Amino acid sequence: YEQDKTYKITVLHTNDHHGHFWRNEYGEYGLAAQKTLVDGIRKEVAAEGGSVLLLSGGDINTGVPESDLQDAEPDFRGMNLVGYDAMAIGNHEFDNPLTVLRQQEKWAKFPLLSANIYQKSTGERLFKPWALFKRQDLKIAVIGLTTDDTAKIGNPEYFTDIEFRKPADEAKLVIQELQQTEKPDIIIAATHMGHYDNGEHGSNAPGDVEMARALPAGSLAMIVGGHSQDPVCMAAENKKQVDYVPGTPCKPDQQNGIWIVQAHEWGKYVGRADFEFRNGEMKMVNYQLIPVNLKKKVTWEDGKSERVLYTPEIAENQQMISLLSPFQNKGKAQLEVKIGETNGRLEGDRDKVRFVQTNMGRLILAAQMDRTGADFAVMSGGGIRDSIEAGDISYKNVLKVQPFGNVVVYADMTGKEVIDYLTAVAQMKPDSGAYPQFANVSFVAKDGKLNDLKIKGEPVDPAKTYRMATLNFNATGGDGYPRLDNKPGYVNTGFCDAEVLKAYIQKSSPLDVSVYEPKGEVSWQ
Ligand SMILES: [Zn+2]
Ligand SMILES: [Zn+2]
Repeated sequence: YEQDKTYKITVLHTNDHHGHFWRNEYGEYGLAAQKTLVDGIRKEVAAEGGSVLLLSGGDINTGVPESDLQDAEPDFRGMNLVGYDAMAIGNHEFDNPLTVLRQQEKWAKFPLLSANIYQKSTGERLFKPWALFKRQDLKIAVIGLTTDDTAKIGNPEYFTDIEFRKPADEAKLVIQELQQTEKPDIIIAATHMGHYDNGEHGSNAPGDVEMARALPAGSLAMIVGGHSQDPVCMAAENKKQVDYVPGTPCKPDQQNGIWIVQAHEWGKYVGRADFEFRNGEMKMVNYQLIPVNLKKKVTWEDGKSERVLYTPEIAENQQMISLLSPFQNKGKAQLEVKIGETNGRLEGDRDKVRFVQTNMGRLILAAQMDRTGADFAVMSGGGIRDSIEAGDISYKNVLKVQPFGNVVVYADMTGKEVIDYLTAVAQMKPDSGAYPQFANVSFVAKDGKLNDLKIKGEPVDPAKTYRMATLNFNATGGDGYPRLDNKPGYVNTGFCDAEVLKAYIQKSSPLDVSVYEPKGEVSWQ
């Protein structure tokens, strides 16, 4: 670079896109509006003599039925048009076989990076560790890192000869390699690890904060995050804002001279970090999260509702609409499949699933027990994302109930472990995502103790073995649930939640909702 010259570099970033190539039903986000917003920033920055780098934190896959059944092709092709420069591989990039991810690398005109994923038998990386970019006369290196929880979280069949090494140890080696060979002026890490307040990861694998602390001071200009699905806006030192408002200022986190940013999810925001480079120094001038046609739900006293833009409308780029429309129609044609029927509504509403036992909880858990041969089951009410109306059931309806690509697991445990496990789970309160939905369990919860506890209408025998079904999420500590993944009787089946529910509905159709009707088997006080 030129000695003493001040350079302008804008880093644009998104993460956890999760199939949101199209605007939602309220006209929010979508890649068409993202394209207009990004095009306008490129033009403004170019007129100032600056540079733009557009990065993704990964998890493009899974989350919208139209996208899922097309293996995120519209998302990857849309990202080429927005003009993404690099992407970190996320854990949801492993929801599909490795061959599908290879085809996503063919569709993407930008590299999909991960330095820490290795073939066990050969000791070779499966992906490119980093990519290099020339911006003005500056050399910028982008490193990709994936959470080492991936194999633990996903389908085990996909990881037999694959290992996810500790991303922080891998980042140290990659930084040192780059400093010794390519000598970039700027190093950025695009990651899919998550942001945890003060590095308090809990049951999750260590994330961004912990990694930034372990690295040499300021060795990375920034960590472009993802995974945790949070707008990284600090309320105080080592504390992110709870319930961040779109359009408000966003103070990103800084740990050991390294900025840590995240742009929430679903293309809702484009994060913008404006930096100035001079003589090796990188200084952040401004940081913002730009809403992408986000709308506030406004409810009048007469009960009438409307959705209103927080900021002025971003027009949808027509070239993006022409690219995406055929995939939106193809996605719909693929979703036009009747998988079964129900004689009644299956209650999946938030104000029900997080408060009381519902027939949708019983249906999902019946599907999970049937696939695993389980005696009983439990799941977080927060894992039930929609209802199924009376009548015909489409694959789309099933995907809306279970949209996250969770995996079905089971654990064989003693009656004593069953007693201890259900006692801790019964402590989860209503009005929370952690509120438990049970199947084949009955008790009267009183003073943190379970009375008349039964499995399949029978008292729990401590010596007896019982199989419980749940999701990978809960089994690994999700929502503060007791860990099952470290128990000897644990088995991760690899089966997706939506596929298990779909197939069970198919073979049990027509559903008689009376069979799934909760009758106060579990109660508190
Ligand atoms: Zn993730
Ligand atoms: Zn995610």
